[PDB]
Amino acid sequence: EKMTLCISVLLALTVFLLLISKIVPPTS
Repeated sequence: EKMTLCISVLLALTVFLLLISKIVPPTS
């Protein structure tokens, strides 16, 4: 992909946000 690295980064950012979010409330 011409932007495979970037999307992987926009998601690395979003996923990182998901986890930093999930950190407090896991089972929810």
